[PDB]
Amino acid sequence: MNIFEMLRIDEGLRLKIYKDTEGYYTIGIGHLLTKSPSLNAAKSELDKAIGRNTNGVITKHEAEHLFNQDVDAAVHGILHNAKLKPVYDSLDAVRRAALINMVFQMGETGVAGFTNSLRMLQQKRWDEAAVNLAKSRWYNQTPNRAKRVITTFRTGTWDAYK
Amino acid sequence: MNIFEMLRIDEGLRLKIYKDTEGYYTIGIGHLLTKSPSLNAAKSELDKAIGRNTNGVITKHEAEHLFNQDVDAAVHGILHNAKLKPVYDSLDAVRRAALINMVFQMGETGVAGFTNSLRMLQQKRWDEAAVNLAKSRWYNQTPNRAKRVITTFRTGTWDAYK
Amino acid sequence: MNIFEMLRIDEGLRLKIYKDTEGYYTIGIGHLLTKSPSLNAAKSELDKAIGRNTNGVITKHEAEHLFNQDVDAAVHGILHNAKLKPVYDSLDAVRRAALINMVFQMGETGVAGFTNSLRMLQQKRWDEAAVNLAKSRWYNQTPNRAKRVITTFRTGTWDAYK
Ligand SMILES: [Cu+2]
Repeated sequence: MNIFEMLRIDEGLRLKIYKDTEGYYTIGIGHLLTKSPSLNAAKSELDKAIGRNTNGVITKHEAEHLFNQDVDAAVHGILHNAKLKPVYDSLDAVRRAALINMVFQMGETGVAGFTNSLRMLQQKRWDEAAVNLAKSRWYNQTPNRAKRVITTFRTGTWDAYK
Repeated sequence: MNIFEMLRIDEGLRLKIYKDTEGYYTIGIGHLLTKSPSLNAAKSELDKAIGRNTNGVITKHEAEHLFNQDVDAAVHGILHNAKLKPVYDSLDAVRRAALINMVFQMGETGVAGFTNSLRMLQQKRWDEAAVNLAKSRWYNQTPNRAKRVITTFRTGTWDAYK
Repeated sequence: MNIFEMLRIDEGLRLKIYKDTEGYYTIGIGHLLTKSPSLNAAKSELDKAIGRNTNGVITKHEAEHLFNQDVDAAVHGILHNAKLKPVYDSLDAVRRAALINMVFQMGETGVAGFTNSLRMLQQKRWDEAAVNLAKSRWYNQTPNRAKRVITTFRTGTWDAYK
């Protein structure tokens, strides 16, 4: 198990352009294409990223192309963030994946807003962080895409994934 | 062994644009580019599929790009075909590959024309189907690309491939 | 171990356009883009090779795209060269990688200029070749990118790589 399979399971794979939980055009493994209402704009953006006329359809491999890039961006955002780097430094390989998972889903700024939880994670207070993270809007709007992630912060194992 | 390696062996790999058994421009693993006599048209079509100026030459990976797509198309054609779906449902994992193999080579309509053989396969009559499939024009025009496939319908093993 | 990992170690991976040991724009695993002083020209050349607007940045996979092509070109250059083919024929699997390595780095013409060493390699004179190859400008300008390669010609093992 690793961050890729972890997100593969949490996000899932969709090989054709679709609207997300906010009506935003998305594809592959949770990759946002545009906030524009235009499907042609979504197709235009996908074509530039992939490098060919896709007409809104891609392969499992091209989904991994956008996937590796997105994961790297999430990790990069964590390393150059003052509020996230100390937390990332302190964590173990497994809980580090859970952090990247949240940033992948919400972005670095959004995750850096969990003042309490980030403090509790830094201080190995696993249960307090889990309880606090359940209270979030993040959990309310997406309880399924989040349930496993919080359990991972609690246990430090991959048991919620297999 | 699987459908990919099965077709990899039956079709073979060609990394530059070539004419097939009917004079049609083809590339990679039996991928038809165009029925047009124009090589520039074949190059034009390849460029659109791959996503770059190839000038008639591709890599082993880009051949797999067209390969996965073609295999998926063959499977899709079988699942949404009334004459093929019952046959596919009834067959075992190995003989299911042989069916996809024929559709890959001939298309769903062409394979659905083997009324007798499809009936015999549905009724586990392995030898009767093999005998009938040897009588076909499919076997006459391409005895080599077909010999293994028929043997697989007969035995239900991968022995003709290794 | 193989030629790919051998070059992966000797060349290294760089995912953004950079200047080489002569000021030439390069990317991935030692792939030369252009001798032009223009970065836009380097970007223009990269875009044509990869097949998308990269703006000077590529993925590990796209670096492997250029990598496989470059390795194949080096091997092809050896097989169709009168001065290199006899040497390649005579060598063992491991020392054959070392030859491809030099051609990858210098080109077929540049490697075919080592009259003495090529003769000594053809005659299994391992130590004489190593001594001669250390005297070269190739070793002086790039002692690190060369040290392992010469040691491989000497020993016939992968010990300098791991
Ligand atoms: Cu690829």
